[PDB]
Amino acid sequence: SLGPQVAEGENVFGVCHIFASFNDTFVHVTDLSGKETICRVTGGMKVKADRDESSPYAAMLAAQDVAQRCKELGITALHIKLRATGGNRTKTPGPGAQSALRALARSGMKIGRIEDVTPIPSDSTRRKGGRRGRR
RNA sequence: GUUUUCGGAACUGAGGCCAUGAUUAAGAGGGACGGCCGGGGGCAUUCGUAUUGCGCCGCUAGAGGUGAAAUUCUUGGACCGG
Repeated sequence: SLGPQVAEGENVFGVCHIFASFNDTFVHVTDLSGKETICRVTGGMKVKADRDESSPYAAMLAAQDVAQRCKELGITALHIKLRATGGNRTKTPGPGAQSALRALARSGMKIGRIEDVTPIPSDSTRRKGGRRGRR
């Protein structure tokens, strides 16, 4: 759990793919290449009920865990790349993604880039649902 | 008997003369011609993420889904990331 860079010299970069659906939120801290992930905590693994898994409360400690999980490695600065469900389905991020990065910015994680990596299509297939829709 | 002037019909030649014979170009149409215009058509071609699937790589206990749940997938490594 040792980083070769000195702490007061600069800040080591990381990246967390904040993915929030409308039933769960994923906080996935990976490396910059994205090929060597560090840890990935969800929103339903911190609440013992399917109700509050997309809730702001289940994601405001899910950053209090994954930041603690990455303080000892030498990492203090991250990128955040928002991504909703996307595809043919909805594109607005889940409600806890607001409270997700607000939790860790107060939990002690420095902030670098903020961007959107939603899977917006050129043109998807026929979206799930009847022609009359979810009536 | 006959041919005629004589009256009719019929054919043809040289003609003469006519004020010698054709309204207009529909704020109707057709066709041309011109520069263009357009998600008109047909054939061919080229692209785009997404979805899904498969292989590898990562790290994992849940993931999906729901007003709420469960059916379902999941240490046989799903989900999530490359």
